[PDB]
Amino acid sequence: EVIDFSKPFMSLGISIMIKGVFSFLDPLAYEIWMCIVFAYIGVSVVLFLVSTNEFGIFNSLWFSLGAFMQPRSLSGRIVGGVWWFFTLIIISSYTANLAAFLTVERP
Amino acid sequence: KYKLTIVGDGKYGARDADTKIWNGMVGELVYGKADIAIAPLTITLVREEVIDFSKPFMSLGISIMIKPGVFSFLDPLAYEIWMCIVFAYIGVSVVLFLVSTNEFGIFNSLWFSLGAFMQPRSLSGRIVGGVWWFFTLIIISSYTANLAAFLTVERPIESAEDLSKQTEIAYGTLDSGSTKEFFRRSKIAVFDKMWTYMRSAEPSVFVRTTAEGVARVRKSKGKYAYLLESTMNEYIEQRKPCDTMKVGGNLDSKGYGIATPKGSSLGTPVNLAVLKLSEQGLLDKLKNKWWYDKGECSNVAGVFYILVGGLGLAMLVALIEFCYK
Amino acid sequence: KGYGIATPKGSSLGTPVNLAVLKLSEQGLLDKLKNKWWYDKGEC
Ligand SMILES: O=c1[nH]c2cc(C(F)(F)F)c(N3CCOCC3)cc2n(CP(=O)(O)O)c1=O
Repeated sequence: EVIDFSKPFMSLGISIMIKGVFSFLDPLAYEIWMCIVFAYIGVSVVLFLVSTNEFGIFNSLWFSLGAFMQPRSLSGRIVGGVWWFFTLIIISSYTANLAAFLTVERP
Repeated sequence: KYKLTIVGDGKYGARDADTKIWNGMVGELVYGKADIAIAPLTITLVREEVIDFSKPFMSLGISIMIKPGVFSFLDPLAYEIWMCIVFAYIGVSVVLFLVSTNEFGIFNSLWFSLGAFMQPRSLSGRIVGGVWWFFTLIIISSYTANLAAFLTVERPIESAEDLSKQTEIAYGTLDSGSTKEFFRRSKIAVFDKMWTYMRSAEPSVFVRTTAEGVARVRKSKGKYAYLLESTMNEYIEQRKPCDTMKVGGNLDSKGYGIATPKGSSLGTPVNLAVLKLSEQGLLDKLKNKWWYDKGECSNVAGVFYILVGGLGLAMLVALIEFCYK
Repeated sequence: KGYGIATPKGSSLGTPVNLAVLKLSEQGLLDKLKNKWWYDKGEC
């Protein structure tokens, strides 16, 4: 109103300026941590059916200890083997993926 | 009061070199056909000489537009390798089976198969368990290492400099317009190389119309990028099937404005009006109204199924055992 | 928003400077200058 302005020689505006345990939850997806836990209790319950109310509690706590990871009852035997092969793949995937992350490393 | 009228030839404002005649809206202004031009008219030097442009009511520029399988688990470790690791698997459970009447061999074969399903000092079968362990150790290490390279390499077109640094993804502009003429005349480092590429790129990276360009981006599976005005781009992103997006900031700074005949009475008034509208956020509001508001826009699993399958197989072997007993 | 060259109301340099700014931008001279002081002369 008081002076004259030539056409803009530089267009701008208001911007945002910025500067995490969440780098551990990323490698293995939240969805995957969930399913690995569902299948976790999904095996400790299957084993629980292999072996009165308290007798089921002591056993459910024993199969949960057989769950918390580390005779020849073929039934539950292949369960422990397959579950082992399952966790083997997962921990291998986590390790491999985390390495990619530590190589490239690109809110 | 005003009467909205569409320009005859349907052009913006150019100047034929020969006849030296203005066409489109800019033309209808110079020849007294209209009193004012309210449209996406770019504020250019060639036009500012013949007509008057109010302050920009919308700043823009040139932008960039871009667009499971359980078999990713069978790849790391080759099908041939999964086979041999299984042949050697039973190849060890049979060797151990020879270490330890018909049923006694079945119960043992199931025990050595449990010693197989992986985790006294009989030296014979002892070194077998050790060598087999060293064998599986190498394999699982190989699988892990190999799976990492596929994820490391697995780890987008962000800026314009990214289009010049690579060649895998082709890109072009409109065969005719300020967009194309921009790169041609641009003396800037990055934009220079880009033009050099597009100038001799085969097949033609230039399209006839804007619709053709968008179609090329939607049908190239992300192999072709299209350069166009940010304004039109942002709008396209808000149109079905919502398969296009603008990436990075603009390449240059432009702006539309209200055009009024040189030395007009509406000159100053309209100019201030535009400034007033922008400060009241009315301009930003209008854009939001028509652009966004009115807008219309695995691997681990495969190992889970093989697990449940194993559980089911066991639940089957369990039932039969109780039956025989 | 946007910055601009300010000249006293009804000045002689008015129109000339206005066109000059438009000319500089079209020649990419403005973009060049910014790159010179922001990124080129930058430390990062
Ligand atoms: O004053 C001008 N204003 C313009 C405004 C627009 C739009 F963004 F659509 F509003 C466009 N398009 C951009 C996308 O492709 C289709 C049409 C072209 C314009 N042109 C032609 P240029 O010579 O190529 O710049 C002018 O001259």
